[PDB]
Amino acid sequence: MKIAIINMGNNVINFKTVPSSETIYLFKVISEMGLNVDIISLKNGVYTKSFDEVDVNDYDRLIVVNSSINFFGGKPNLAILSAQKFMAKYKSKIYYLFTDIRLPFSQSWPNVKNRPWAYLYTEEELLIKSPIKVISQGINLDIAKAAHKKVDNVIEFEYFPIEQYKIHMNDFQLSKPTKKTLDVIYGGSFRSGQRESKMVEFLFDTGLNIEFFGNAREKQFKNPKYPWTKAPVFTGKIPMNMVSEKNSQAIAALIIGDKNYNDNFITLRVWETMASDAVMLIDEEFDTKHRIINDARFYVNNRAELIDRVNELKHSDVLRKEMLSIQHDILNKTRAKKAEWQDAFKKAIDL
Repeated sequence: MKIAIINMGNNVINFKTVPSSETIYLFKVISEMGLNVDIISLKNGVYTKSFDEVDVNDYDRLIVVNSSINFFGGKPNLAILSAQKFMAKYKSKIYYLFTDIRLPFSQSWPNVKNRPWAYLYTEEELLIKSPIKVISQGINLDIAKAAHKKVDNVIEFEYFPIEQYKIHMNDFQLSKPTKKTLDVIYGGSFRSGQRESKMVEFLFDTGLNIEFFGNAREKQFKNPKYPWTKAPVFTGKIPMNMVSEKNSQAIAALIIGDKNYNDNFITLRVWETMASDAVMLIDEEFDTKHRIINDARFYVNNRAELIDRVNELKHSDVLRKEMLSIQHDILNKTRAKKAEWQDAFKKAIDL
């Protein structure tokens, strides 16, 4: 049984970009599952083979990682174009890994014909006619179906917790008790709107020692509806593999609500935080049914509650350890069902 996996809109060669890294890690976890799989991209390399040099029909299953398919500066994007040509030459069912609400499968032909360079491609060459099965990271399938309502060749839907691939990895490890230098830590990037609102709510004017790492600066929060006086310390981007170690420096780490995930998608960040040495506090709206941790003490609804919970954690090293052993126990128990997770995955791709 031969399996092929590709990314539909980004080049894949090594760990120089986030999407190339994700595709390679997915490839690794699939292999550690005992399956024979190849990554197919624009060129040969340590982890890949070239589109030009393979017969897409030698593979029994073709897995496709979701991505956006816009053409930057109005120019041709080989990654997208080449991937869709490959998918178009495939004559069996295609498996679409849907890990982000914003990246639903989409035909690129309708947008190509209107470009001045349309003569470089034909409809038979780009239009993907094979049936498509969406493998949803999100547990709500109605939402998955609503996002792919514009493409009818997408006929199947199934939920699979894809984002657990990092904790099931062979060389994965949990954090160890770390010297604390922060009360609260949060990672992310700025964006106006409700996001600015949520961030100002939980991380500004708290009186606590909060650090904010990622693509965000004090000068970007300007909405007059979300006024603030004291801001957290912004430290900018970190190395790709430093999330857990970064969180381990704080008593608590926060996960904030976001309509793109709420009560649907569990994210990679949730596992990165849960595995750290910091107590994971979650915005109630992100998981109202408490699917993540069935203990209300890990959930906060607003600023006052966040301050309260964190001061409780600082004044009682006993409470901190107990809550910490509870989240780790959940993670360990989840890592103990690896075989079930693997089987569930094989089943999902019809093996």
